[PDB]
Amino acid sequence: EAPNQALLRILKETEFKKIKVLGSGTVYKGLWIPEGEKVKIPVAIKESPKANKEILDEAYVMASVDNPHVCRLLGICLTSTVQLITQLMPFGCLLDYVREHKDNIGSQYLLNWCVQIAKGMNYLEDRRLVHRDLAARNVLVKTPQHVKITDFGLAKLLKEYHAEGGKVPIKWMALESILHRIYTHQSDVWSYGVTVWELMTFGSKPYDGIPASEISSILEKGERLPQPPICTIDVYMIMVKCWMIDADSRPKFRELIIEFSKMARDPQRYLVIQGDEMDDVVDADEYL
Ligand SMILES: *CCC(=O)N1CCCC[C@@H](n2c(NC(=O)c3cccc(C(F)(F)F)c3)nc3cccc(C)c32)C1
Repeated sequence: EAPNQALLRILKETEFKKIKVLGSGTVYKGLWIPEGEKVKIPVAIKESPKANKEILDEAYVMASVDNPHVCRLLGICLTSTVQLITQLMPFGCLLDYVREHKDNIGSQYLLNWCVQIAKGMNYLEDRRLVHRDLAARNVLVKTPQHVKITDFGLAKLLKEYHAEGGKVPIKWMALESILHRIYTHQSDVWSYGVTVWELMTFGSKPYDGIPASEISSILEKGERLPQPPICTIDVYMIMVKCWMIDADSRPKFRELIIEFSKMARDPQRYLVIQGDEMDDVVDADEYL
């Protein structure tokens, strides 16, 4: 158990401008200007004692991660509403993005999102972190060519995690987790499988028209999400393996990287889609 020497940066509130509300749990668009640095960083600003301790837990995890497919923490601002400041992801969450652009999303984009998400998750596994809330809504889009995993509030650091009775997304959850509140990197792989299904259906809702309470018995009887129309058996077999009952039968993220990478070199063999064929601004990824 190695010492976590990550730096937590406190930001002066006078160092940034809130341009606009992005969504609302409120997120703002903004510009961070470290004083006398002559850079402007576009940022997202996520703005009760319980609220404060939970948001500081998230800041803790986000400050201990540094990977190109993991969300970046720039710093915090100490106010009574205690803001998280991160890199601005100008295209929003990936689930809204596939819903909005489904008629122009080709197989190349789909398979490389799958690669990049697997890279993010494999990195979180290397740092012994279990995300516990992986879903297309929690993947942000920096560019159509570059996505990052976000939302580490539920994440817990480590062989298994025994949780309490807080509210949980049953439809993205492994079955061990629904029944026994157990979470592992392999229960994260299950959520990855639902995530890929979300993408391949262009953002359909898993088990739509079913309440969370029946899900556990459905999965016990052997039922799974259907094969998306665009999906070859090759791709759909990968989802199904992510949904094995035996968690060590599920793929590892490093294996998922390899498989989707192979498929990304010939994407039309694996997905069938009709028609597939401010001067001082600095991106946060370049401000080190
Ligand atoms: C699926 C919901 C969605 O589109 N979101 C999530 C919540 C609202 C913000 C939306 N948005 C952003 N977000 C971010 O840039 C961002 C960065 C880091 C962390 C977070 C988080 F998780 F805390 F919320 C958000 N950027 C844009 C740009 C344009 C449009 C939208 C809607 C947008 C994304």
